[PDB]
Amino acid sequence: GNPFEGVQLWANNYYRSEVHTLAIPQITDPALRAAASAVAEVPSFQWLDRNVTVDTLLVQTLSEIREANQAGANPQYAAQIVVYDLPDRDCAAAASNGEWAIANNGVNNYKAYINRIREILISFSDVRTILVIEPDSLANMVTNMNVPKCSGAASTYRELTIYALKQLDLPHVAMYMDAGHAGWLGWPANIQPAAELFAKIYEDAGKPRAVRGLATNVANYNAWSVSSPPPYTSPNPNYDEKHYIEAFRPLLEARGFPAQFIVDQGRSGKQPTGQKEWGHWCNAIGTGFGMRPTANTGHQYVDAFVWVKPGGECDGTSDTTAARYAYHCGLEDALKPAPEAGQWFNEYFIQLLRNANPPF
Ligand SMILES: CO[C@H]1O[C@H](CO)[C@@H](S[C@@H]2O[C@H](CO)[C@@H](S[C@@H]3O[C@H](CO)[C@@H](S[C@@H]4O[C@H](CO)[C@@H](S[C@@H]5O[C@H](CO)[C@@H](O)[C@H](O)[C@H]5O)[C@H](O)[C@H]4O)[C@H](O)[C@H]3O)[C@H](O)[C@H]2O)[C@H](O)[C@H]1O
Ligand SMILES: *[C@@H]1O[C@H](CO)[C@@H](O)[C@H](O)[C@H]1NC(C)=O
Ligand SMILES: [Mg+2]
Repeated sequence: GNPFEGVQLWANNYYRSEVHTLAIPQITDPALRAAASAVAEVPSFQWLDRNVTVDTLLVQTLSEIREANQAGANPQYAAQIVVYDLPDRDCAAAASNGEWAIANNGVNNYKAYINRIREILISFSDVRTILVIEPDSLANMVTNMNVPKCSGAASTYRELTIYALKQLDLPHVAMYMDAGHAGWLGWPANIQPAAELFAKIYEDAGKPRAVRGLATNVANYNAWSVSSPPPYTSPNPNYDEKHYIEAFRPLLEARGFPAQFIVDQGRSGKQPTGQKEWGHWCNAIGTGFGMRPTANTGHQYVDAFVWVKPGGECDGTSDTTAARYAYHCGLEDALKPAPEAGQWFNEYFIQLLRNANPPF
């Protein structure tokens, strides 16, 4: 019952046109240009990380897929969407672009957001829809509760996650909850508390049919499988996503949640990366496009390799005067100068293209 089996993944026209209009005209290497045209067709997730995206991007994407499917696509296309707008978002981060706050009607705002997404998904029940639920949320409950904002947000994160899981439990949907990455939850000491947390949420949500499992490495750079531990991973024995997932799944399953995984590989092709520390997430140097999206993972715990963060779209500005500036985006191992989050960062795209593995 793998939701990635038996469908094509939609490659959206926003990314395609960023590559064709902004990137390709700047490439002076004939080989790099050809590879860019290929990357434009690789299907990546689209992000509902601001409320305004619900009645715009989500509707537009689902309408375009419906049209392609009604025109005879074989196999049918599926949508890939990230739900990312919890109140007090990113609780352990020094800076966040989240728009809502628990202290300022954020619970109600979030429930309304989920309710509206549900309405739209019900109207597009002919489009198989794969969701990643809330990057950078519950993984903080495992390791970052010492941060006062995380201790304060934890009960709300749990309650609103349960809400989302129940509300978005629709027959044509598959959901994967974010579960960090090997350098977050994969440390041996964190695996059991993570398993307890996620399995209990699954149980408390009533084990909804649509909850397929967990998503890892979202918008991060870890290898699926590398033969040598990158230096910034030491001394974690679970230094890639395969190690993490193989240690984590049995603990989850023993607690009633036989979670299947999807693994972001969109910026994982070059290993080791140029990260100086594993927690350096923003516009990291020394990275490349990784394994293309596929259901044919070879691994029974992994439904798919995916591209959740679309490589080339900026993670955050390096403009330190900007209100939304995050200090991680100004580190030595972040590519600079970088535009606002989500804006096209052509120099980053070209880095990823040059470093792609497998090559395009
Ligand atoms: C053992 O645990 C201890 O050590 C650990 C390190 O070994 C760390 S792990 C560490 O934790 C922290 C949190 O505590 C995070 S920081 C964090 O990381 C995220 C991953 O990149 C990002 S998500 C980010 O979000 C943006 C908004 O959506 C987007 S821009 C967005 O892009 C889309 C698509 O292009 C576009 O459509 C939109 O228009 C744009 O807005 C961006 O690309 C993303 O990167 C998040 O912001 C951030 O807070 C680390 O990742 C992690 O390694 C433990 O914490 C510690 O206890
Ligand atoms: C979120 O967007 C919806 C439309 O999709 C709008 O009705 C609602 O007011 C917005 N929420 C907030 C808190 O502004
Ligand atoms: Mg093996």
